[PDB]
Amino acid sequence: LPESFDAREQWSNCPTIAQIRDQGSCGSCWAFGAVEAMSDRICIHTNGRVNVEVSAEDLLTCCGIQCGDGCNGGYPSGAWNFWTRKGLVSGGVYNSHIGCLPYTIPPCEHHVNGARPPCTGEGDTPKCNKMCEAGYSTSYKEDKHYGYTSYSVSDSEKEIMAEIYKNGPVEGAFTVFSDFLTYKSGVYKHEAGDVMGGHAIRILGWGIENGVPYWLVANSWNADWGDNGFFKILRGENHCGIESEIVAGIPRT
Amino acid sequence: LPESFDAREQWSNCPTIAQIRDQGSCGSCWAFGAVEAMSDRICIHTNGRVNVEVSAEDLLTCCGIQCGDGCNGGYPSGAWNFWTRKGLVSGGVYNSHIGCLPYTIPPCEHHVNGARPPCTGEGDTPKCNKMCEAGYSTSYKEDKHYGYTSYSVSDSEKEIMAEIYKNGPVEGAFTVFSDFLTYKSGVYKHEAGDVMGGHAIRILGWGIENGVPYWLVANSWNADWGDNGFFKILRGENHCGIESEIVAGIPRT
Ligand SMILES: *CC(=O)[C@H](COCc1ccccc1)NC(=O)[C@H](CCCNC(N)=[NH2+])NC(=O)OCc1ccccc1
Ligand SMILES: *CC(=O)[C@H](COCc1ccccc1)NC(=O)[C@H](CCCNC(N)=[NH2+])NC(=O)OCc1ccccc1
Repeated sequence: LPESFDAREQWSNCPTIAQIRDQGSCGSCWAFGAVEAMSDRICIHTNGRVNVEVSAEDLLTCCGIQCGDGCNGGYPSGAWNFWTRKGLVSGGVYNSHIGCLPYTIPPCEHHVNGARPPCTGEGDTPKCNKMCEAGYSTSYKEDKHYGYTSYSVSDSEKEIMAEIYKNGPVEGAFTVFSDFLTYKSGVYKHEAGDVMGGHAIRILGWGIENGVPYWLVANSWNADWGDNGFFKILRGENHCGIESEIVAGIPRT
Repeated sequence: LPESFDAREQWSNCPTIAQIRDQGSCGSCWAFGAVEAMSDRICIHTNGRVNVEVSAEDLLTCCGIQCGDGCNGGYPSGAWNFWTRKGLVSGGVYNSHIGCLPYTIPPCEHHVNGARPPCTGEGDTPKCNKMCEAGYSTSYKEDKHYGYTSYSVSDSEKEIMAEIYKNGPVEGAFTVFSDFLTYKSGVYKHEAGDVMGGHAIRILGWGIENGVPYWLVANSWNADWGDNGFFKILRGENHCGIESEIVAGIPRT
């Protein structure tokens, strides 16, 4: 395996891999890490022939109990199951008017200062509409993209690397301590601070920095948080659980 | 030639065809009608394989003199000319963080009573930065998408219909009178009001409603104007000059 890897270089033709989204004032990080990785993998496994932003809105609103409780929290693995069973329609970002069900919860400032309003708690989850937005080419059912398999990847650093290498970005989850909230650059190594919660994300490569091994990770807190929306976190040590809850899945293409 | 046609239904796999953008408080309508139609055509010409949002940002800031004066107004055929000579990078809607160069001018209310700020028009043109956004997969030069030809289409209803039918949506322009500002639905036919100015739009279809033949047009004034951002305008009589300034082009393989 390569000593360094970045899915963005590897499948440069696949623009979703480089995209950072914004979950907004809703606790749907479990949904974002999934549809972000599903988008990447649909493109990767069709060698580029299909490039669709899979809709965070559909997953968040229509998954229901197997996924958790919407904007209050949820379970990554229930998202990948849902996709293999009931699939997910396309959907761009907020006010993009791209695809069937663009996300409806507006961008906000995550533990930073900027132009947009500060994020607040967790707005009620939107209702499941099985209807695409006015304008859109095809019907909601027609627009569904399905998965063929979903699986958990075991806590093995080599297996997770191989899985990213072969098949594209994965979803993961780790424990957030307060000192993460103000990450700017470098390799994050928890030192101080209280427990905040569990946070699901997209892992899209690895590397070394000044001899510290890390995972390259896309957060769902917009591009002005962290290092342009991305962060680096110690790899090889089950640091904050980052190697404990990996899940992925292969598209039906 | 059928008695109706919607590029949205013919090329259901090209989601840009159904997408409404917002030009914001910038007179860049000349650029929007262009890059919307070029995005469409890249998808139609590749059969779905290349599915990018062409940047209104790259065209607006970088074209320079032959397009006109950026946010002050411009010339559609210059746009299509610059596309074939220099090409144009990908670039999503505001805050979409998708593609090389997303749009940097925020959305606003175009003569409607909604929640976003009113457009104050004005707009100073941004500078041309030969550089993608931080996070993007490829370089600015490497991201360029090139036109093979650009051409005008003559004032002939049938030719214009045949051009849309074969090759996809086109850019047009027409004289805007103040009674257009409050269109909601049905086929537009000017009746009263003063002249406001020239307006460049994307034409993507045609049909007949209640005996009246129309063009189906995408405006760049967001989805809350008109009929979900679209509008129909009397066809077959050069109405408001709608059949006089049709410009299009073919993308390079
Ligand atoms: C990440 C996200 O949006 C929500 C809430 O975020 C809390 C938070 C996270 C980071 C920093 C500050 C605050 N979190 C969840 O959806 C988590 C993600 C996955 C956690 N992993 C496991 N194994 N549960 N899921 C979660 O909290 O499930 C519990 C729950 C479900 C339903 C309702 C309440 C709680
Ligand atoms: C449409 C666009 O945003 C601007 C401003 O339009 C003003 C307006 C339109 C409708 C309703 C209210 C206000 N217009 C243009 O960019 C036009 C489009 C081209 C159509 N006709 C032309 N003339 N061939 N271009 C334009 O106005 O060129 C003139 C100009 C160029 C440079 C500087 C000033 C004016």
